[PDB]
Amino acid sequence: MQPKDTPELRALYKSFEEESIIPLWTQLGDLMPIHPKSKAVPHVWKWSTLLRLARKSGELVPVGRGGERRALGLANPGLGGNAYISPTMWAAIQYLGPRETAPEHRHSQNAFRFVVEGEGVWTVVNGDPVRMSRGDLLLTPGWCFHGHMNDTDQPMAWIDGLDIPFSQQMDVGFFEFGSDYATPNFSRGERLWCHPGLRPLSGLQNTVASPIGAYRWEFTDRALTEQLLLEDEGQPATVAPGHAAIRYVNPTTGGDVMPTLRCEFHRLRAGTETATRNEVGSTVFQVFEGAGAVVMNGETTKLEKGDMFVVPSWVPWSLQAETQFDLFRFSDAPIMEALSFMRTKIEGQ
Amino acid sequence: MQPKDTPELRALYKSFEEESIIPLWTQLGDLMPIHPKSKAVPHVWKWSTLLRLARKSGELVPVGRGGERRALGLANPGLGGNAYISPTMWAAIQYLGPRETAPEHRHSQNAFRFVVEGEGVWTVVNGDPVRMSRGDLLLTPGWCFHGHMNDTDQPMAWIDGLDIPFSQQMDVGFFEFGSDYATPNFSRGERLWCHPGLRPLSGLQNTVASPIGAYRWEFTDRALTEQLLLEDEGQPATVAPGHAAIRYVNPTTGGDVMPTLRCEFHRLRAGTETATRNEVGSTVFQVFEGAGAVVMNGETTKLEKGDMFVVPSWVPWSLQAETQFDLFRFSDAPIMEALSFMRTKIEGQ
Amino acid sequence: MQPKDTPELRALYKSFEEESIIPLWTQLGDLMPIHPKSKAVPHVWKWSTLLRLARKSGELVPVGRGGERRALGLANPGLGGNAYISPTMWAAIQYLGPRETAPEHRHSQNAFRFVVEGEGVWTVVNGDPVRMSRGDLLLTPGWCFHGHMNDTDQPMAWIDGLDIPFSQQMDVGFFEFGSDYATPNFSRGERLWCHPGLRPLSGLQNTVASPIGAYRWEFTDRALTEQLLLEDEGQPATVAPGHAAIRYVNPTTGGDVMPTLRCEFHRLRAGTETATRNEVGSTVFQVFEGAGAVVMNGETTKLEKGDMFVVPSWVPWSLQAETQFDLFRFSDAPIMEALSFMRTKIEGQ
Amino acid sequence: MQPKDTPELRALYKSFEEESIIPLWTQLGDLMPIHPKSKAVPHVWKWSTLLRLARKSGELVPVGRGGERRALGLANPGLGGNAYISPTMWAAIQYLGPRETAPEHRHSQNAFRFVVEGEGVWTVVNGDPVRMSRGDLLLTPGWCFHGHMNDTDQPMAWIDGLDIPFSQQMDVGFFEFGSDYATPNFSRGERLWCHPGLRPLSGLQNTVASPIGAYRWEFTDRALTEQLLLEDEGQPATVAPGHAAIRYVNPTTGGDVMPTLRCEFHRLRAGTETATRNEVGSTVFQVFEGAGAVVMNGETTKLEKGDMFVVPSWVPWSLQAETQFDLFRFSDAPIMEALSFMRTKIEGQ
Ligand SMILES: O=C(O)c1ccccc1O
Ligand SMILES: O=C(O)c1ccccc1O
Ligand SMILES: O=C(O)c1ccccc1O
Ligand SMILES: O=C(O)c1ccccc1O
Ligand SMILES: [Fe+2]
Ligand SMILES: [Fe+2]
Ligand SMILES: [Fe+2]
Ligand SMILES: [Fe+2]
Repeated sequence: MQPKDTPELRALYKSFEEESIIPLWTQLGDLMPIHPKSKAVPHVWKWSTLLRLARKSGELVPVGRGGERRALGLANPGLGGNAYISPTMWAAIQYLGPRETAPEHRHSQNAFRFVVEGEGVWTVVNGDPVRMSRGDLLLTPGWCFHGHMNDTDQPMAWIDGLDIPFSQQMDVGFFEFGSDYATPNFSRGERLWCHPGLRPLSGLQNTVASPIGAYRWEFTDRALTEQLLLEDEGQPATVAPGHAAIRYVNPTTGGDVMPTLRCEFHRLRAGTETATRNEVGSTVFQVFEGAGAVVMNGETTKLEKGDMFVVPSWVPWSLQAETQFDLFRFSDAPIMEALSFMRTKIEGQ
Repeated sequence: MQPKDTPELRALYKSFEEESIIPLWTQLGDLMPIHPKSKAVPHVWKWSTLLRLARKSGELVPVGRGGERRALGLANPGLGGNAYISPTMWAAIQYLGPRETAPEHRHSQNAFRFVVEGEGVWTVVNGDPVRMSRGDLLLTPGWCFHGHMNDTDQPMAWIDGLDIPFSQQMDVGFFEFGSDYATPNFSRGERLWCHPGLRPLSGLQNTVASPIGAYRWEFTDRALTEQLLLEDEGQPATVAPGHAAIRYVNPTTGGDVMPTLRCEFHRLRAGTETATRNEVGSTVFQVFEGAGAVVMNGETTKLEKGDMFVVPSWVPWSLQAETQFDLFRFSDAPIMEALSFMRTKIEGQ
Repeated sequence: MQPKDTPELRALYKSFEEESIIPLWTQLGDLMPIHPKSKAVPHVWKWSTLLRLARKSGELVPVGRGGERRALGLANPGLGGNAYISPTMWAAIQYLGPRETAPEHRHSQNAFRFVVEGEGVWTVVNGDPVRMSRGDLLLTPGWCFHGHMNDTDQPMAWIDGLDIPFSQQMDVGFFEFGSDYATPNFSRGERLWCHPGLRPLSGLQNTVASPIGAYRWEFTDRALTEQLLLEDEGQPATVAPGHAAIRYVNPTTGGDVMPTLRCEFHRLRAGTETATRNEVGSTVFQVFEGAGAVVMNGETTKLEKGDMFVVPSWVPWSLQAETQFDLFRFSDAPIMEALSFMRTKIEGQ
Repeated sequence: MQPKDTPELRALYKSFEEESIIPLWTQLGDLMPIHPKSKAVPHVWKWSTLLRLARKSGELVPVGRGGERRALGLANPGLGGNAYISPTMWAAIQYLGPRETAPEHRHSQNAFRFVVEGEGVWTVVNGDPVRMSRGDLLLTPGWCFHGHMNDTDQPMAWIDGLDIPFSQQMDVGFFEFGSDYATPNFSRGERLWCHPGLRPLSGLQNTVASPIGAYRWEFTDRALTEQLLLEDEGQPATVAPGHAAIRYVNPTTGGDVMPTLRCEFHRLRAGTETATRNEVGSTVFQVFEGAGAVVMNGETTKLEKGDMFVVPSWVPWSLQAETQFDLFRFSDAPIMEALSFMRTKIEGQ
C-alpha cells in the first residue's frame, strides 16, 4: 500500500516535482528487477529484405544527397525509435556503390566492419590501407582515423557494428574530421602482426585495441576446420560437440579486439543443437553460410544466409544447424565482464 | 541535403518503418557528437530543502504504507522523469525514523551509504553488523545481503548512492529476498582489514569490491589533516595547493571500492580555488562541512553544509572555498577508465 | 653404465676440457633432482649467542676501524663459507652503538630492518626519517637512499634482511654513494599511507615496493589480537585454529612489500601445533616473544625469545607453542611465485 | 682499516666460526658491487668444433652406455666447473643418432629445443607429437611430459636450452618419470593456436607458458622479411635501422614463451652495426645464417654459421653484419623484469 492520500501528501508531492525529487516508494519494482528484463526484444532481420532495401537506398540516395552515410541501422522494435540493435550496440548494413569514397574521421566509439559481399574496397586506418573482402573482419578501434575508397565498378555491403548506443547513453562520444588511394594486398598492420606466436620488437608495448586491422576469412576458415578435424581424431578442441568456435583477439594482450565489443565466429557441424544459454548483456549473430534455426524465448525462427538476429540480456537462446552453419557474432560482453556484471546459465551444467 | 523527396523515396521510407530499419543519413550529428553533450544538466539540491522534505516524508509515510523505502531520489531535470541524478548514478536521501528496520536483500547493483546526520544504526552486510555514524562511508557491494536496524529514538539520514541507472539501461540487474539485532562497535570486516599495511593470511585472495564495510570519519579526517600539515612543512602530499584529497580504496587491490563507483573526499584550505576540469563521465559531490561555491559551465552557485550537486560528462567545473571546505565525492569514473573512455582537460596544464 | 673407457674416449674428454664442453651423461642426477634438495641446511641461532657476540663486536670494532658495518651475518653451515642464511637471503644482526651514524647509499638489492631491542634510531630513506622501535618493520626498498642516525646513549640491535645472495648469484647488483638529523615521531610516508582503506590522490600511481617505511608494532599487535578475539566469537579469521597471522603488504597493490621478499607475522595461541608444510624456497623466522619449538626434518628444537631459524626449500616444518608465541617471518616466496615455481604440501589437506 | 688485531679479537673471530657468524666488516665490496660484475665471462663456441665433438660423441657413446643423454653442455670458463653457460642458463648441443628415442619425463625446469640441422624427429609433449625441423623453435615448458623419437636414418642436432642453473641454485627442481610413435605433420597445439589473431573458445583461460609447441621457421622467416620490406617502403617496423627482430610469445598473454626464458630472432641487413648495450642478466645468441661479428667488452670476434656466444650481465655488446645475418637469441630477462632488476644502457640514447 501507499501513504494515505491526504491533502498534506499531495502537497509533499507537489514539492517533490518542484524540487526535482522522486521518492523511491512510488517507484515500480523493475527499477531493480529479479533478473534482467530488457526493453529490447529478440528480433530477426531477413537478409533478402536487407539486401533489397540496400540496393534501393543505392538508387535513391547517391553521394551529395545522403550517399556517404548509406548505412541501414537495425533498430530494435522495443527501443522506442532509437537506431539501436540493443541498449549497448549499433549494427547497420553499409552499402557502398561503384567507385564511392569517404573522408577520414575519428571518434571515441569503437567500430568494426564485417564484409558480407564484395571485394576491392580499402578502408584506410590511420593512413594504412586495409583491403576488404568477403568474410573479413576489419577493425577501426576508437580514435583511429578511418576513411574508405571503393576501387571497382561493383557494390559492396558490410555489417557496420559500433558501441554507439552505449556511448550515447553514457556520454563518452568525441568526434573529429581529418586532413593517393593506394591499394596494397595487405596492410602494414597485418604484415607486422599476422605471424602466429611472433611479436615485433618494435611492438613490445601492449595496446587497448588489437593492432590487427583485418582478420581475414582464410585464417578463420582454417581454424574452424582444424577444430572439426581434431574432433574427428578424438582430440579436445571444440567448445561443445560439433560446435567449433574462435574468438577474435588482440594479440598484444590475448583479450578482446576492442574494449567494448567482442567478436567471434562459430561453425556448426550439421545436426548440432546448442544448449540453451542465458547470458548477461546483448549479442548479435549473422549467418555467414548454411541453413539452420534459432530458438529465443522458446520461439524457433528458421534462418538463411545473411540473416541477422539479436538476443538481449538474459533471453534464453540456442542455435540449431540443418546444414553446416557458419555464424559471425558480436556482443557487449567485455563491458559486463570488465565490470563484474556477467553471469551465465547453461542448460546441462 | 537529403535525397530527392520522391514517391519512390517515401515508399523506401515506409518499408524502413515496416522492417525496423532506420537509415544513418536521416540521423542528427549528435548520435556521434564532437564531444560529450549530456541530456543531464548541472544541478544543485539545497540541503535545507532535502532535510525539510525528508522530515515531512517521515510523518506522512510510516512503515507498512511506504516507510521501508523512504529515500528521496535526486532526479536530474534533464533526464526525462527518471529517478536518475546522472545517466550512470542514483543518489537519494534515505531517512530512517526512530526504531525502524529493513529485511535483507541483495542485487547486482553496487551501493554505498554515506552517513550525514545520526548514530546508532547498523547495516548488516552478509550477517556482519556495521555501526553507522556521521562522516562514515559504508559499502554494500553487489550481491551482498544487506538489511538495516535503527537502535535509537532518533532519525538518521544518509546518502544512498547506486549504479541503478547504469544497471537499468544496460540490463545487468538481479535481485533476491533473504531469510538477533546485534550492536558491535566495529564490524568483523573492519577488525580484519582496518590495520594499515597489514593483510590477513586468510584474506590472501583479491576481491572485486573492497572488504572494508565502513571507512570511518576518524581516519578520513586524520589523512586530510596530515596532508595539510605536510604542505605546511614543504613536503609533497596535496594534489594541488591547499587541496588535500583521498580516494577510498579496496585494500586487496588498491583500486576503487566497487567496480562501477569511485568515492573520494576533498578538504580545501580556505581561499583555495581549483583549476577548471572537464572530465568524461559524471560525478556528484556533497558539502560535508564549510562554505564555498561551485562553478559549472561558468555559472557560480554558493554552497552550504549538506548541499549536493552533479557535474555531467565534460561540463567544465571548479570548486572555491570561502571557509575550510570538506566534500564527499562519487563518480562513474571506474566505468570510463575500465573501458578506456576517460579523458581529462585541466586549465593550467 | 658409462661409455667404454677407451683411448679414443679419453681423447674426446680431453677435447671437452679444452673446448669448455661438459657432457650431460657424465653429470649426476641431482642437476635435476626428484624434488628440491638444498645445499643449505635447517639451522638455529640462539639469540643469547647473537646478543653476546654483538655486544662484543661493539667493544672491539668501533667506528673508523669497522664499526659502520657492524652486522653479524647468519651463515648457513651448508653454503660453503658464503655469508648466506639461504641461497636467496641474507640475514644479519646489526648492532648500533650509542650516538653512531651511517651515510646515505643505495643499491638494487632489496632490504628491510626489523627492530629487536632499542629506540630513538632513525633511518632516513630518500630524505624521510623513519623512527625505529621494538617490533617495527622498516623497509628500505631497492634504490632508495638510506642512512641512519642514533639519537641516544643506548645500543639498538635489529635484523638486517636482504636479497643479497640472490642478487650476487644472478648478477643484478648496483650500488651508489650519496651526498640536519631531524627526529619526527612519524615519517612522511606513514603520514600519507597509514590510514586504513584511504589512498592519497597524489599517490594514484602503483609502486613496485610498498611506500610504507615503517609497519609499527602497535598495528601488528592489534591485528593479531583482533584475529584471536574473532576466533573466540565463532567468526572466521585465523589461517588455522589458534594460528593468527598477517602479511605485510604494499598498499598500492595489496601484494608483497618488495619484489623479492615477503614479510609476515604469526601469533600462536598456547598449545597450537601447526600442520607440517613443505614449501618451495626458503624462509627465516625470529621468535619475537613467547616460548615454543620448531620441528624441521623431524627434529624438534626448543626456541626462546629472539632465536632465529631457517627452513630451506622443501624441508618439512612446523611450529609448536608452549606459551603464546609471536614470530616475525620472511622468505623468497615472491621470487618462486612470480616465476611459477611455488608448490606447497600440507599434512591434512 | 680493520679492528685492532688483538687476542680478544681473534677469540671473537674463533667464536664467529664456531657459531656460524660471518661479520659484514670482513667482507669485500663486491658482495654489493657498483654494477654487476659476473663470475661468468663472455665466451664463444665455434660451431665446427661443436659439430666435430658431437659426431664423435655419437660414435663413442651409443644408447645403453650414455647415448640417451647425448648433450654437450656449453660450460662458462668463469663458472668453476659447473655445466652452466651463465648463472641462470644451460645451453647444450643435443645430438640424436639414427632411429634413437627417449622416454617421457617432466621437471619444473623450463626448456626449449631449437633445431639446427635435421628433420623427421618428433618430440612428444604431453602426448602431442611435434615434428622438428631446421629453424624451428620447440618448447617443452615446465612440468610437461616430453620424450622424443627419431623417424629417420639421419642424425639431428639441436640447441637444448634450460633454466637448469637458476633452478639448481634457487632450489626449485622437481622431476618425474612417466608411463605408438605417431608422426603428424603438425601438432594439435599448432592446429589450435597458429592462426593469427584467432583464439579457440575452448582455450579461453590464460596459461603461464605458451601453448604453441613449435614456432616454425616459415613464419619466423616471413615476419623478418616483411619488416625489411616495410623498411624499404618508409613504414616503421624494425627496432633499429636494418635491424629486423621478433620475440617469440605466449599467445594467451602476449608475454614470454615461459616464465624464466625469453626467445627472439634477429635479422640484420648487411652492413648493419648495432648500438652498444649493457643489459642486466645474461643472453645467449646462435648464428642461424650469414657471417658477421660480435663485440663484447671491446673485443671483436668474427662469427660463422652455428657459432654460439654468451654476454653475461652488463657486459657491453654489439653485433655487426658482413652478409645478411640471422640470429636466434635467448635470455633470463623475464626473471630480471618480473623482479624489477632490469636496467638497460644504449649508446646513442
Ligand atoms: O565508423 C564509421 O565511419 C561510422 C560512423 C557512423 C556509422 C557507421 C559507421 O561506419
Ligand atoms: O541498497 C538498498 O537497500 C537500496 C535499494 C534501492 C534504493 C536504495 C537503497 O539503499
Ligand atoms: O642496507 C644496508 O645499509 C646494508 C647493506 C649491507 C648489509 C647490511 C645492510 O643493512
Ligand atoms: O628436457 C630434457 O629432456 C632435458 C633434460 C636435461 C638436459 C637436456 C634436456 O633436453
Ligand atoms: Fe566512423
Ligand atoms: Fe539494496
Ligand atoms: Fe644498504
Ligand atoms: Fe627434460
